[PDB]
Amino acid sequence: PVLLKSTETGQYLRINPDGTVDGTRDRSDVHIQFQISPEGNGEVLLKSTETGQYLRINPDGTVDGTRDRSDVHIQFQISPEGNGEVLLKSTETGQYLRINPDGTVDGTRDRSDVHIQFQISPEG
Ligand SMILES: [Cl-]
Ligand SMILES: [Cl-]
Repeated sequence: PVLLKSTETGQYLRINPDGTVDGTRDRSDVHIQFQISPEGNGEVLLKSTETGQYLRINPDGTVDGTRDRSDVHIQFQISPEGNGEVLLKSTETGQYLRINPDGTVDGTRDRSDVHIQFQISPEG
């Protein structure tokens, strides 16, 4: 599995079993572990290792988890930003995943937002 960490706030993305999505600095939470899987030839899905939920960015900017494999809002593109940083963009809405300093997670189209930079690291 990999971890998805906001460079700016040092918080890790987490999908909770209740479907909500937030950020935590608790490195010991098993819920911060993800699998990145191919979707077709150009995209990826971001899936919770422990719960099996996929990350979704909804049209309204909210971010949650779903097990509906048919949902068009679970497909992402990972774009290198440098250095070693990436952005995570939902293909359907053009929104980038953001972890806010208060721990909430949402989407934004503002490419210059500092809170949309991630680093992907192997867990262990
Ligand atoms: Cl929960
Ligand atoms: Cl905030």
